Amino acid sequence: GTILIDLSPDDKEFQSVEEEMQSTVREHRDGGHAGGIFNRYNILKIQKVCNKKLWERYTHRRKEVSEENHNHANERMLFHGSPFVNAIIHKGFDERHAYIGGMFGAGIYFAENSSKSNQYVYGIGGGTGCPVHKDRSCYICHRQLLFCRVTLGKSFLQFSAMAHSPPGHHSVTGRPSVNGLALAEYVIYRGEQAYPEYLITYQIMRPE
Ligand SMILES: Cc1ccc(-c2nc3ccccc3c(=O)[nH]2)cc1
Ligand SMILES: [Zn+2]
Repeated sequence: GTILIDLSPDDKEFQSVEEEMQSTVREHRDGGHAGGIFNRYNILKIQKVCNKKLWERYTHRRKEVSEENHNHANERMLFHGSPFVNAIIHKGFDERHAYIGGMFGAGIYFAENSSKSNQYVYGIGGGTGCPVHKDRSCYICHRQLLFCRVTLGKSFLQFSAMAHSPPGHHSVTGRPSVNGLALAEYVIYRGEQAYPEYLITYQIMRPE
C-alpha cells in the first residue's frame, strides 16, 4: 500500500527537510569510522512516504499516548538510518527493526543529528560499508535515510556518555553528558509510535 511521491527541489517542504538534514551534521568520536568523513551531503532526492494503513496505525497510537499524557503526544521529527529502510517504508516499524544491543535496551532508535543516523545505513558500526566498494566512507554510492514523525509521550531521561518502556513512560531520551556538541537520541519500544514520513537519497561529500 506504499507509494513514494517525489518532492521538487523548489518545494518549500523539500527545502525545510534538506535544511534539517544538512544543519544537524556533526563530528563523531570515531573520527568517521562508522559513517565516513564529511561535513555535508549531496541530496539527490526527497520522497514523501504515503501509506494510509500505516498512517492510521501511527495516529491511533498517538491518540492513546496523548490521552495518557495530558493531551500531549510530544511528537518530534527525527532521523533513522537502517539496513531495513526498504522494509520499513512498506511494512512499518516493528520489533525486527530494533537495535537489540542498544545502550537503552532493545528498541527502535532515532537521532536529532542526521550524521548519527548515517552511521547505521550500512548496519551497526557501519557494518562493512557500501555493498559495491566495502567502504564505510564511500563518496560514490547512494545512501538512504528516513526523516520520521515520532511520538515520545512521557520520556524517561538518561544522562549518558523489544524491551518495555520504563514504567510510567512511553520512550527513553539519551541526553549527551560529555560531548557538548552532540544532540539527543531517542528510543521507542512500540513500532506504532513512528511513521517514516520522508525517504532521503544522498551521498556524503568529501571535505575539500
Ligand atoms: C539494526 C539497527 C540497529 C541500529 C539502528 C540505529 N541506531 C541508532 C542509534 C542511535 C541513534 C540513531 C540510530 C539510528 O538511526 N539507527 C538501526 C537499525
Ligand atoms: Zn560504494
